Amino acid sequence: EAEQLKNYFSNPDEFQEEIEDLAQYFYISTAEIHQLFELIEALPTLNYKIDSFNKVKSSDKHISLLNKSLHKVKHKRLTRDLLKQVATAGTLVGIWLGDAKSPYPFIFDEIKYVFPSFRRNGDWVCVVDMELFTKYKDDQRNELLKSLSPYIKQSDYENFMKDREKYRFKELPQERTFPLRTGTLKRNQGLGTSWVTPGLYDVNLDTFYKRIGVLMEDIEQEVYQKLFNLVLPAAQKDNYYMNYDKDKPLTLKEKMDILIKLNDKGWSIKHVVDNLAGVSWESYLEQTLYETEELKLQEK
Amino acid sequence: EAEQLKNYFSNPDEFQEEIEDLAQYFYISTAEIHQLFELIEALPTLNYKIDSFNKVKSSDKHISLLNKSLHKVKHKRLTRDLLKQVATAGTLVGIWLGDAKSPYPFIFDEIKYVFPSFRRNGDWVCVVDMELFTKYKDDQRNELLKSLSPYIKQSDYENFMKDREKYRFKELPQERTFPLRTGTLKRNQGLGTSWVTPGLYDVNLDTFYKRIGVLMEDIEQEVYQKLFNLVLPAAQKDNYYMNYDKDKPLTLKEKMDILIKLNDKGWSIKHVVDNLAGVSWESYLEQTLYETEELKLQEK
Amino acid sequence: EAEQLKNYFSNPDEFQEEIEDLAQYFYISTAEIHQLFELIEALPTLNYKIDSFNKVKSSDKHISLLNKSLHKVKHKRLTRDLLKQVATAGTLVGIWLGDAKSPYPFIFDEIKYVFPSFRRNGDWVCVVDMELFTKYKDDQRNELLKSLSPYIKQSDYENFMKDREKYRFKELPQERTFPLRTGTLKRNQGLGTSWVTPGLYDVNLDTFYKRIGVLMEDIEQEVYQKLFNLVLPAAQKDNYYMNYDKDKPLTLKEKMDILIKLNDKGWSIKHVVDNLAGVSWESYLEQTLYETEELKLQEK
Amino acid sequence: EAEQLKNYFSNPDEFQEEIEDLAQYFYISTAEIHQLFELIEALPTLNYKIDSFNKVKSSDKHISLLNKSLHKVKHKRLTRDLLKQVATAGTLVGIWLGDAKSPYPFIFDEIKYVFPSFRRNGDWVCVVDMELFTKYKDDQRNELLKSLSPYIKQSDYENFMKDREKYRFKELPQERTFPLRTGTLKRNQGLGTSWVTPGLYDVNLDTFYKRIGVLMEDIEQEVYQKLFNLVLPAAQKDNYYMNYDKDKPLTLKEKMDILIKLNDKGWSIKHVVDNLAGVSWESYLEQTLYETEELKLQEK
Repeated sequence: EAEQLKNYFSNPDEFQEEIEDLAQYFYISTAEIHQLFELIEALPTLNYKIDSFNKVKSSDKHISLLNKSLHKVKHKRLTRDLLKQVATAGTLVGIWLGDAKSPYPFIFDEIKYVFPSFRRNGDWVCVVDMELFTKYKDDQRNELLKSLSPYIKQSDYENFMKDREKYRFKELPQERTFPLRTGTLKRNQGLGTSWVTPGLYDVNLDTFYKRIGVLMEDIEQEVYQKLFNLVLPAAQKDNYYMNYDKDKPLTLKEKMDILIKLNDKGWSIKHVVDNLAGVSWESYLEQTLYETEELKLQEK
Repeated sequence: EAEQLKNYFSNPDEFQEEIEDLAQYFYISTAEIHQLFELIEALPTLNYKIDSFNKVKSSDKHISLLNKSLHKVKHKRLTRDLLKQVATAGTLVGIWLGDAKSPYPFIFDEIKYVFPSFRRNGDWVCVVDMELFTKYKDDQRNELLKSLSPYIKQSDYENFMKDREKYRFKELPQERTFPLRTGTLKRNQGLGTSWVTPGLYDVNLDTFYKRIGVLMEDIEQEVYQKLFNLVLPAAQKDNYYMNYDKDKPLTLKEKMDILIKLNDKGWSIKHVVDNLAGVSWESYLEQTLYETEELKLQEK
Repeated sequence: EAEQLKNYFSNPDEFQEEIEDLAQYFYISTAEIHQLFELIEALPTLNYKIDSFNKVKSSDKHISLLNKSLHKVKHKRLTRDLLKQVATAGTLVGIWLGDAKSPYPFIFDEIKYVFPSFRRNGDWVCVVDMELFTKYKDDQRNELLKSLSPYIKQSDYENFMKDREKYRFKELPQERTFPLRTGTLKRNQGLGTSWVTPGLYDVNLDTFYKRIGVLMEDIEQEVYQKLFNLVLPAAQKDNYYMNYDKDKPLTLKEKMDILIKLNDKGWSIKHVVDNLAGVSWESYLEQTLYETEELKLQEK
Repeated sequence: EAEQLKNYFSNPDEFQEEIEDLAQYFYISTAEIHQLFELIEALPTLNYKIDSFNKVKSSDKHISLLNKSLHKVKHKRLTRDLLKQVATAGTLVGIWLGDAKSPYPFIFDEIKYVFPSFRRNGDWVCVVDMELFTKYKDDQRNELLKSLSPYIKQSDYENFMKDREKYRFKELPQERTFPLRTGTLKRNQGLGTSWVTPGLYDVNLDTFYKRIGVLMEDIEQEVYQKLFNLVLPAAQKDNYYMNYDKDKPLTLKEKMDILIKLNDKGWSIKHVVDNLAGVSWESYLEQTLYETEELKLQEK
């Protein structure tokens, strides 16, 4: 029994299959790990902000475009899934597939065949192994290869079959792919580790907030930065950047005080009436105009 | 005994029937799970806000229309049912059936025959298996098929009977169907899991708030966004979006303070006297007018 | 012994008679369930509001009419009875019998013969079985059938007797009937369950408030919405809606502070003097006028 | 021993005699039930207010008339007796006997012969059984029948004796009789239950306040509403309504602050001096006038 765990810990970058199996098994057959993973996926409030390294003339247009493109992708769910999966396996390789104007994400599931391998220019490089395709159905294989058409093609698989030991690995574009990792001490370590390994043999809140803050920063600077680059013109590359909040936010009372303080002489009133439970904005304005325009209460 | 639970946990995506049976059984035969599900259905306040990514000239009309369309569907009950059900099974497939102007929802019961299967363009695709219809009564089968007339038709069932291994699956529209899921680690995992599995072998409040907040976000961006798209014209597609509140709201005292502060010199008084127990608005205004107009108390 | 409870929990939608019998028995023979049900009936304060999706020209008339029609039905007692009964059985079917102008409610007792059965247009449909009438006395049966004259008639019972297996079920109008249910996980589940089932084998306050809040919302949007539709003209259908308060209200001190703050320069004084123990309003005004008009104390 | 209690709980609507006997016995032979009943009769502060659904021209006259008619009946004692008796038996049937101008109440003591039986128009109907009169003395029987002259008459008893199985039940006018009940889960249940049944086998404060609040509301809308209708003209039927307070009132300090705040420039001074211990109002005014008029202290 013990020897199995010892061997698994001997090579955390090779015995990944068993680690994932036990992780998924104890996710449902135990509560501690279940609470761990739902805490990972839940604790973040995912309030975000996009800022710039320069103030261009037409900035507001870029801000609106970035907000819209962040909604279209529906980021919050993607961030939560990425956090849960990286915590599960310790490493992950995604990519933006759709066209530049309206990109859509794609998350590889098998790490044994797609992973980061080395670095160049200080940035990771991820190589897809073509052996992955030996198991997918012919129709499914053709569909997938059509999915990555401009980057990978059926010709690549045919060449691989021609010489399995020559074209066994293919590089992915830097501007799209993103590898995420966690649990690596060395900056030159490829495969991370899963958070289940420590407590596996057994079968604070601000500490976890700070632990997930680094993952949020990594997702900001690896995933959504490339999206901003894709959506915006070439001139505005790396000019804008997105940040998530890692600390506990200020509650409703202080927010309401700040908003009501702001309103005085000009600033928006809608968001003032907005945070009040009930008291819908349109009902508020309609009844107010009825009372001030029709009845003329203030004259009586 | 133990082997049965071990096997159930081995394949959470195949042994769903027994999991649902045990979930429903312990809902009534025990209090812990009953409290769990009542807490899921009860804790949310379901105070909501629809906002826009742009300020159109006729915005107020859209806001009023969306509020009305949210009431007609009577959303709160639907949201509570969806939460309880997805927690029960871990996955759910609904669809907007009625016409675009006045849609009405429909929730499938058998996950084994209707489920999400894969993704395209980054979005889930749900395929209805026609074997489902092999058990319904002929009259009931015809009625149900007439229910989904434009999307599914009796001709599809006839073709399925002609070749059971060719037309065994049918796709549903993206603008209408919505799959919801919970308990999936990998972004490419279809079937979630039920919250009963962890504590099954056995037979904080802010943590649950945050756990259910993600469910509210998912239901916002999956269910009601499509409704907004249906109700509003094409030009305003995905322009508006609705958000539910996940944190504990500010109590009545602060609400009253903000409202009375707002009233000064112009803003509505109806919502001021409204929150006072008793003291109905009409009685208040009527007696005030009686005292100031007829008796002229302030002149004496 | 245990087998009986196991069988009862096996089919909560079939063994309802025994469940209700045990519920009523332990209501009086034990204090826990008695406290439970008295808490359901007592905790709500039943302060209510009526608001509109539009501000019509003659709104005040509609507000007054709705308040009067809410009093005539004497809603509070009806709401408490409905809550207690639905908690007792888990389901309930009522209807508005009297004419539209001054309707009066009617609550069926036998769920086994009157229940919701299926859905159409997203709304439940309740079917009355005619076998119910096989037990009532001929005079009583005729009286009851006269009660539901426009919707059900003696001709229906005669047809049922002609062919017991053809006219066995009858539909009720949507604008009048209302089914209420509780304890159902699946949105397509007809019969709820009683709150006694969990603790039956054995023989927080804000949690109960929130649990009863959902029932209050259900009664608001299912029971009294139809009443509002009946009383108001066709043009104002679904325009007005009623809401009960679910949280703990602000105490008397803050209420009096708000009222006195309001009174300044014009607003009603009657409710200010009203909430003071003793100090009847008419005595207050009469003595004030006596002192300021005859004695002229302020001149001495 | 146990079988007797089990049988009593089997038919709470039939074994009422023994329940009342044990209730009255343990009222004096035990302290718990004694505290229960004195708490019921004592806790309410019976501060009341009459409000209107409309503001008629001569409202003040109606307010004064209603206050006077509430004092003449000496409501507080009647309310306390009604609460104690309904708690004792679970049901009660009263009626207004005297003429409309100055009505006086009458509370039947036997429930086995006078009770509510069914409903019509949504309102309970109470039927007096004439068997009740078989025990009263001939002189006493004639006196009682003269008491209810316009409603019941000796002719009714003679007809009953003529055919005991035909005229065995007589209806009472709706505008006068009032049935009160408690302990009924079903809206179609006639006989309530006594509060002694739960703890009988054995031999918070805000919870009891809320429990008695519903009884106070029932007494308001069943007993005194009919009185208001009787006293006021036909045009003002159901226009006015009376409400008792169920929460703990604001203490003397806040009341005094509110009154002294009100007094400024015109409002009554008598109630200001009134709540001060000692310092009788007439002594206060007399000594004040002596000091300001005779001695002229303020000039010295």
